[PDB]
Amino acid sequence: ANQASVVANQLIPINSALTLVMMRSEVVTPVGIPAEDIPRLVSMQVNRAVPLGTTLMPDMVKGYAA
Repeated sequence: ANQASVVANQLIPINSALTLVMMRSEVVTPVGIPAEDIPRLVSMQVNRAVPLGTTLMPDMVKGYAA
């Protein structure tokens, strides 16, 4: 409905630090990390490969807590 999540704009390899080109905002279901937090995600690492178009979930980001 109106809440957007962070979605991978490219494949993100396992253990890569997130950069802004990697993250778009889209209204997807199920809901993942709120698109509002994209600034705060830069430089944090993902703990698994995230294919293009996959919603980024809290458990995929090392050290994420919000």
